[PDB]
Amino acid sequence: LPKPVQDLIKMIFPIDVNYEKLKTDIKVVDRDSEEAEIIRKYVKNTHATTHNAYDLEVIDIFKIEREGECQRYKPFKQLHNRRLLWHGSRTTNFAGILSQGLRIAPPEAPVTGYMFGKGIYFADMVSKSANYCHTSQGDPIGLILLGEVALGNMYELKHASHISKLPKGKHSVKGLGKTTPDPSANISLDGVDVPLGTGISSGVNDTSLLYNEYIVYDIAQVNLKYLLKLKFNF
Ligand SMILES: Cc1cc(N)c(NC(=O)c2cccc(-c3nc4c(C(N)=O)cccc4[nH]3)c2)cc1C
Ligand SMILES: OC[C@H]1O[C@@](CO)(O[C@H]2O[C@H](CO)[C@@H](O)[C@H](O)[C@H]2O)[C@@H](O)[C@@H]1O
Repeated sequence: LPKPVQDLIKMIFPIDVNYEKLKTDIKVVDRDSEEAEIIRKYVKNTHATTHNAYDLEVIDIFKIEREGECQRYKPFKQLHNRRLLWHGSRTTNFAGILSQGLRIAPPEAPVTGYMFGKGIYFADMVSKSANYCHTSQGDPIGLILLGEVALGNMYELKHASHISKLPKGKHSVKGLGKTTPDPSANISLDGVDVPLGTGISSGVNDTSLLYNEYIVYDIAQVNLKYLLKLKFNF
C-alpha cells in the first residue's frame, strides 16, 4: 500500500489486515490534480470566521469507495440537489465509519442533543465539521469526510426541531445559517454541487444558526467520496 495509506491505517488503529478490515477501497489523490485543487479550494474558502482557533492545512486526500455503498445509494443518484458536504468525527470513530458507513442513532435514544433529530449531519463550512474532530495542540491531526448527499427537496428550518420525521415530499433538512458559501461560486463535479464559494451573508436573519447544516434521515442518501487528513495549526 502507498505510504500515505499506510500512515492513515496506522492513524486509525498488521497494516494490510486492518485495511481489509475497513472493507473500503482507498486511493491517494494526486496533489497536482484537479480533484485535489477543487478540494483544497473548498477547504480554504469555507473556513468560518468564528472558528479562528486554528488554521486548516490539507496533508493528504484519499478517494474512498465503501463496499456496497454505491449500490445502496442508487435510488438517490438521479435525485436532484445532490451536494458534496463535510462531515467531521473523532479519529477513533473512523475505523467504524469506513467499515459500516455513517449511521443513525438507535430508534430508542434521547433526541435532546440532536438539534434536528436523529439523522446524519453535514456542513458546507469546513471548520464547522472540523470542530467535530476534536483535535488539539497535543494531537493536531484529524480526519474529515466529503460525502455526496442526496438532499432532494429540503425542509428549510431556522430553529431546532428535535424530531426525525419529515413532511411528505421532503428528503432532508437544511438548517439555515446566517452565512453560506457564495452560490455564484458553486461548481458541479461529476453532477454533484460543490459549494466552495467564500462565505457571504445568506440574507437570513430570523435564524438560530451561524452556518448551514444538512441532515438526512436515511443512510442510503450518503455516498462517501473523499477522506482528508488535516493538520490543525492553533
Ligand atoms: C465520539 C463521538 C460521539 C458522538 N456522540 C458524536 N456525535 C455528536 O456529538 C453529535 C450529535 C448530534 C449532532 C452532531 C453534528 N455533527 C455535525 C457535523 C459534522 N459531524 O461534521 C456537521 C454539522 C452539524 C453537525 N451536528 C454531532 C460524535 C463523536 C465523534
Ligand atoms: O427517501 C428516503 C427517506 O426519505 C424519507 C424522509 O427522510 O421520506 C421521503 O422519501 C420517501 C421516498 O420517496 C417519500 O415517500 C416521503 O414522502 C419523503 O418524505 C424517509 O421516509 C426515507 O427513509
